[PDB]
Amino acid sequence: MKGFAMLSIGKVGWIEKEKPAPGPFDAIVRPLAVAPCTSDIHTVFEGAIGERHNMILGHEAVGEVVEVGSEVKDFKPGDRVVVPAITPDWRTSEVQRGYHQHSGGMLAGWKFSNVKDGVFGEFFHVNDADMNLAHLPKEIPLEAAVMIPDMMTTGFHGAELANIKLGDTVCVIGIGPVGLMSVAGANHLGAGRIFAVGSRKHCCDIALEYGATDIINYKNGDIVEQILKATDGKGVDKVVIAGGDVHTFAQAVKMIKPGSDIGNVNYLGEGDNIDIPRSEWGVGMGHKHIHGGLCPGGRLRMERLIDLVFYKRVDPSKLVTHVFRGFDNIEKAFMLMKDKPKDLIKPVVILA
Amino acid sequence: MKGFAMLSIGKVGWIEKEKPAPGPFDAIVRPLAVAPCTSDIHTVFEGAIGERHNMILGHEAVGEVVEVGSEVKDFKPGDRVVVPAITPDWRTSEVQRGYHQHSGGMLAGWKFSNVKDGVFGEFFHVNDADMNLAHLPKEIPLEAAVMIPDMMTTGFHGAELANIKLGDTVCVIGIGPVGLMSVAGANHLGAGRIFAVGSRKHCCDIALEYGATDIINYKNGDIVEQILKATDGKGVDKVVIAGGDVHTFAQAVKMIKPGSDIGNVNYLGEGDNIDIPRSEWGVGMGHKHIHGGLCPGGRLRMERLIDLVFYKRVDPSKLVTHVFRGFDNIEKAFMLMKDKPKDLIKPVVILA
Amino acid sequence: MKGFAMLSIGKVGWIEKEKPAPGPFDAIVRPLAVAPCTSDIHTVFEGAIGERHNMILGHEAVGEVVEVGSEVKDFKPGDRVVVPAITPDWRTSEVQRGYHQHSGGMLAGWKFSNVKDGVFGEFFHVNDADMNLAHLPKEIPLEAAVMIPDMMTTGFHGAELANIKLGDTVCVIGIGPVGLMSVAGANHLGAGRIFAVGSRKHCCDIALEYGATDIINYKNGDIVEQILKATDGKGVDKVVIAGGDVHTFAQAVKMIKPGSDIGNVNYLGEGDNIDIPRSEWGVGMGHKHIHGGLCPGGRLRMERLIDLVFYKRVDPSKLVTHVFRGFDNIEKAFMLMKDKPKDLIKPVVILA
Amino acid sequence: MKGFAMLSIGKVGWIEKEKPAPGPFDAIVRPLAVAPCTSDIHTVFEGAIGERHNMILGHEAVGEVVEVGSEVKDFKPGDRVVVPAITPDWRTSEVQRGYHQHSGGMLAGWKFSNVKDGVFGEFFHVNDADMNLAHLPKEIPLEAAVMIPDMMTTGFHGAELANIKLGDTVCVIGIGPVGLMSVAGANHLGAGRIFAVGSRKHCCDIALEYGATDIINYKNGDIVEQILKATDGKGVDKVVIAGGDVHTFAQAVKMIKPGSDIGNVNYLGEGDNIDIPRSEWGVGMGHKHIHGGLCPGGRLRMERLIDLVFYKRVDPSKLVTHVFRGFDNIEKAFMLMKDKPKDLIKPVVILA
Ligand SMILES: C[As](C)(=O)[O-]
Ligand SMILES: C[As](C)(=O)[O-]
Ligand SMILES: C[As](C)(=O)[O-]
Ligand SMILES: C[As](C)(=O)[O-]
Ligand code: NA
Ligand code: NA
Ligand SMILES: [Zn+2]
Ligand SMILES: [Zn+2]
Ligand SMILES: [Zn+2]
Ligand SMILES: [Zn+2]
Repeated sequence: MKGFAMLSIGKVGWIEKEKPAPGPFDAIVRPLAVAPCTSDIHTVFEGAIGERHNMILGHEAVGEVVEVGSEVKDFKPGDRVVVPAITPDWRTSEVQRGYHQHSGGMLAGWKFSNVKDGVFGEFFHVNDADMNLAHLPKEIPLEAAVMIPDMMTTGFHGAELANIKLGDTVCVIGIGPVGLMSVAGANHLGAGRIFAVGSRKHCCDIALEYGATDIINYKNGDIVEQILKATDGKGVDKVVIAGGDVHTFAQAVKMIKPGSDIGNVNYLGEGDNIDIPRSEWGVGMGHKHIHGGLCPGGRLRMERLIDLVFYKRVDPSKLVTHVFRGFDNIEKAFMLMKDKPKDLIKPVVILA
Repeated sequence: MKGFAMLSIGKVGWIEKEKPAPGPFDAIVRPLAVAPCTSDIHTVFEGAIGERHNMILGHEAVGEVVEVGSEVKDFKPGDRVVVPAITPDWRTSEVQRGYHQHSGGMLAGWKFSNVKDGVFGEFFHVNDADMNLAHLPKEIPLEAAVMIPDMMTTGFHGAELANIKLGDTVCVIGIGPVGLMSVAGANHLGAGRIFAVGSRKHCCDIALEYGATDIINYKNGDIVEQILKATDGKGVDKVVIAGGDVHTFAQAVKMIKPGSDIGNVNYLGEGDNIDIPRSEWGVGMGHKHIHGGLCPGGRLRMERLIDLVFYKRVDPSKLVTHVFRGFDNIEKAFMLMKDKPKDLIKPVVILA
Repeated sequence: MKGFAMLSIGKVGWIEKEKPAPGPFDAIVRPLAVAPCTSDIHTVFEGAIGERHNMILGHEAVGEVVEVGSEVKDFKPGDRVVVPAITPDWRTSEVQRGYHQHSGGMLAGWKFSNVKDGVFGEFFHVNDADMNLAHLPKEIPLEAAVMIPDMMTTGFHGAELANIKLGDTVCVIGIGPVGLMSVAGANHLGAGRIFAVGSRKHCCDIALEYGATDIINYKNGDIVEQILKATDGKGVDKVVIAGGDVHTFAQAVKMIKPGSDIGNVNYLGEGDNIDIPRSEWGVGMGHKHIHGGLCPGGRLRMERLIDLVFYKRVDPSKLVTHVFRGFDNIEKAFMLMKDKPKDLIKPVVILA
Repeated sequence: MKGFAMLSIGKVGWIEKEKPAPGPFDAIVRPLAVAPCTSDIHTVFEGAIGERHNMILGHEAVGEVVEVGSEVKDFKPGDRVVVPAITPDWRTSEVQRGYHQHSGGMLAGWKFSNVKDGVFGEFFHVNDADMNLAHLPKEIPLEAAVMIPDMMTTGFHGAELANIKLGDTVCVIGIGPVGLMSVAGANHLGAGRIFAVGSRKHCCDIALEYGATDIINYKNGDIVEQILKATDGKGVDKVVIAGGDVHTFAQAVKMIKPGSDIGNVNYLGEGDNIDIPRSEWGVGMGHKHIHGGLCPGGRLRMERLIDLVFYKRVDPSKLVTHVFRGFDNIEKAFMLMKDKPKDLIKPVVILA
């Protein structure tokens, strides 16, 4: 079968691979709709998580089950499924400790396009179908559904990690697709005022649509100073980091009140260190809690997010700015994430 | 000054009292708008919290500050304010332990119409103005603003106590004004499917507007059996109790999954005991956690909720079904909570 | 093979059963040391969890692995293991939402002597060996080790559920072996003053050894009134219920401060309802949170508690008051839990 | 009156100051025993929190109340009291948000020797006596009692911030007096194995007495690799940072499991930034939560810790390695903290 792969750091292309076969608890799935992710640009071009060889890329798919192992009970060939980007091994110590994302090691719940061939292939393999797939309701269109595996779970996790309480004033730094979902997530965890820091007009407009109340752009001066002025010197209660770089944490610390939470979901692609400023972190003692976490996955997380879409709590379709057709256009869509035009949030390729 | 009071158990009427004077940290406030509460019906007619003598009723007001003590810094005469129903003494052990609602004893943060003359007077006294009052933005109409002191804080607290997580299926039992705010709260804390248990047409319609997906009317059969049928025997994830009686807890336990939370905010007016069914509670071991809590108050809670209204997260004006003009209509408005007509949710009295 | 079984409600005896065989992920284990539990008295004689027919009793064992399935990686024949009383199916929805105790339904993580033949047999079956067995260090004697599967995990869970904070004043109601572990648990979760409610001299003496500061014997007065007197009317911060009956919760509510937690681990064997007193529960609003939960199990919980014993944090050997040898004494040891002589805390039977 | 002061950065000496007078809610206290702190060395010699002019030093005292304001109810002249190092203004927004340590701004609950004349004077001022003093039981000697205001509360807070769960393997980095109390705190919060990182023999011996199981001395090699070797490559569950410098955080991240907590209580005296290593932090996504917080204070915290000492949970007397008498020895004791001889943990000066 054909797949679109990281050949090595800095190099992508189409390769031929054996079609995978399922173990007793697994499923083979063919993609119906897929999307590319900024994360794959960090992995391939920055070597952010080390060298790889002929690794099929992609970790955002809606699919059709085509084969199941003998012990799969809840899925059968023909079933349309939402495939989470995180598909843990559920029988590990990390799961017993409450961190399925790190099942088998740090980040190891994230298999596709990290430590396993991803979804940009004629077929792909899902470990533990019954634990790691969700049925797709017919009422949710493919374009919307493909935002669930990663964009929605990750953006919402940013809000979760930021420990948002009812009425909190929140700043989301970074309003690409993840950060837009963090704006939506903050709104769905009861935030009051929501600042969104971004620069591209279309992303700022969609941030308002998802519940941002204040757009903060760099043309009006230092963004920390703008947020301090806007809050009468008080700062914000909670910060979500959904973009930027290793230096964004310093900005979050400077804009946030003592006794607070910074929730990072950005994959940091370069730089040896994240710098936390000593004085503004209260010389070690300001209770400015710092969190940074990989998104939840598995069946239940998907079912929860599916319900949010089904019951019209969140409409992730606004993230999808470009749609193409056909296997060949996986390459086109991927290259769009690399050189992002000013109108891009997320591309989707429909295969069926 | 005139006030509308609990004369003793079973008896209300107009009385004359001395106008209060502030201590150094206090404010005297004149009401601009007030509302009556079901809780005062429990207190007066069921004697649910003991005997009282000539206690001015009411604990829901927006007002104008008319006098402040010498040590008040943040409020001045002329300021329009939202007055929380709960106005704690902030310098107590219970505050140091994190429970301002019980500062000075169980329920003792709730002063107005519990242990102190309430807001149905020409003036009323607010202890610790700087800690208890919040500024009212001019943009919020009086009718909406007077839903903030009690209805919003209490309904939202039901959702908070219910430990709602993203995508949870929630049942709110009781959709009077508090329950309607619990539906809104559940929506704002990331609930997916939301069942609302009620039978009055107008209340049920407003529940849908606040985010209820399913209305459960007891006239169509045992509400527990309806919810189990609707959830294919699985039950709901979390329950808010915002109405009913001491027997409602058993219903909550029977409809909820093991490993779950029941958040009560209903003031229970009668009955020796709340009965929790042994077998359905997992013979002591089902992790069906039971919570019951007085609403938060103080300045910060009010400011948080004012932000939710200001930034258009929640519109509590839908609760207001009757608007009366003039101080004398307090009596008429109160007597409507006693004999609840089917089109009533909450009355408001706007003062001259 | 021979096993000691519940024949039906009210009847026990030795029976012959099929020696179990393991699936690919399971182990067959022979007991090296076992103990009987009060819970099996509730199940057999009170019918507390329904009828059973020929169900081998017991759920507290250290064993020797004798056979493993083809997919078991971490355990081999000959390995000495601590077997948790709770051995969940790890691939369920309840596990994905953080409640392994209820995997597959309420209480369903507790298999042995609930929904599966227990450990009082020549052999028994452990589902998912790699997730549900822990290696026994040679330095821990068998008599101590057999307190880990249930007594330590349950008693400690009571303390966990009680949400103990450093310096809290705690009351543990009931000082059988579980309650003695709750006293120890409270001590290792930072309690200051610890009241222990009991009246049997040897249990009271052991309670002092595990950290109780005050013994509360009902013969000296109403236990709630004693605790109120001792705390100058303030009550206790947190309560663990580890014994008593359905009426013990009312005592906990009456002795505890508003804004608090009651952690129940007692298996309630009789009575329709647990009565919560309406007035002393703050008429629905006192923030007296009520918890009741089945003990954790699985491998990781066992390893954690093994560490507590190995590193000399807790010595559970003090619970063991009778040591017998051989299968012939399982029945004797079991009947001691039915008819509790005054010197008894927990018997252990060591097998050849 | 005389006091021992920071004259300016790098300079200390005795100065004359006006004897303070109390407001209505305050007390004037004369010290009976005091201790110096490493924090004052950072403040004076490193200029860690900026310039000061004639600020009396010291924030650890047991005292005799000599004067109270007219509104003080619970304290009177003659009363012996434990004075917390943190004495918040309790009537602030930060208190309503649950962070009394930051009442009136970051670190502003810590007044003595930060933003207020400290305890190394003939008298000192305590704001809000009823909220910020605790009675000293006669059964606790002065030397032990003077460990409660800062060493116990801080060290225990490190363990609290580290989110320790029963049986967790913990590493405490730094075993000066605060770190020794973190060891004791970890022990009290249910830790299993406890590593203590330190090299001064007497501190290491005392660490074992407080519950450390393993001493890790940097002279034997990279402490991270020592910990990885000891944990079979698994890392520790939780880390407390109670010493070191800005670079210690990187060590904590490298030794800890994904899905974990680092609780810092070290006052960081120099260095612009705390560097968090990107790769070992899971490229932003490892769930290695970072906390850094000022100790709790006020009356309730002191009463909690007094109970821990009174009921013989923790004996802080082992921290006191040097006792002197008289004001003339405050300077000597202070200079011990700068030049740390090998036998020093904490000095105490008894004044009465
Ligand atoms: C699965 As990801 C690190 O791209 O959110
Ligand atoms: C202040 As109330 C008990 O009526 O929510
Ligand atoms: C496993 As049990 C309910 O006896 O603690
Ligand atoms: C009050 As301190 C910063 O020395 O622990
Ligand atoms: Na109060
Ligand atoms: Na302060
Ligand atoms: Zn991605
Ligand atoms: Zn009310
Ligand atoms: Zn048992
Ligand atoms: Zn200090």
